[PDB]
Amino acid sequence: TGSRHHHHHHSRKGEELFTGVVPILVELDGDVNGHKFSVSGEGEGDATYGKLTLKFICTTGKLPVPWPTLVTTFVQCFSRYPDHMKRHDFFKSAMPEGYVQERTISFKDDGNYKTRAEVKFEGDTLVNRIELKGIDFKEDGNILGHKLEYNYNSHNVYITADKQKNGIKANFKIRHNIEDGSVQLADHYQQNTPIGDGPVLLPDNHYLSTQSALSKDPNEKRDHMVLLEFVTAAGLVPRGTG
Repeated sequence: TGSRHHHHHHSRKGEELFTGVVPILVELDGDVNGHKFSVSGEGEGDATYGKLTLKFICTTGKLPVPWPTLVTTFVQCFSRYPDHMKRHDFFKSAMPEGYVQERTISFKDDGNYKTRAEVKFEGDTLVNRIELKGIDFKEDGNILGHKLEYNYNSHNVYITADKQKNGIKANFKIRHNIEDGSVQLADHYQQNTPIGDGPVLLPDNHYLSTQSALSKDPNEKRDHMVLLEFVTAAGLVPRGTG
């Protein structure tokens, strides 16, 4: 462990839904400092390799916030869990019913995003639908000001069980590089709970190694973001807990 103890597992099946390439659909509805907007994203995910590719488009015009600050909001069920960690994959165990993912992302010396999302299967598509609300932002800050570089760093997201809610918790800091050479910080507080009633896997302490790369699509007139990612679970000693 390290911040939470696991309450045993005993519930596999959703696991089987991720053996092949699975189509992803992302839908976000947001309001930041009164600035309403919407975003749609589509792509593929292959948990077998912890790989996912997604393209996002702000369908309401110009994105009110920097594309990078929305990366974490825009499907950890696609992480690659090694064989010796299969009994610790909460995200896949909750499928197809899925799970609710809630976060509070606080930007140092600035506003904060508040997000609630439902990730589940609809047909053969893994869907992440989100409602985002941000407040107390500085209309001149780095967010509403678009002073962040169009890039992303690698991060480690630590996961701990939350037996009290039959789900998991996660806390981590995202480091966004500012054009001005500095770095904007974003504190993430995450909470995931299953949507269904079936049994789910509560994990022992471990983390997700996340690697991301952002790009643009020249043949795209709309404000967008192309995302490539590799996610693999780690930090767990074979045949054990903690």
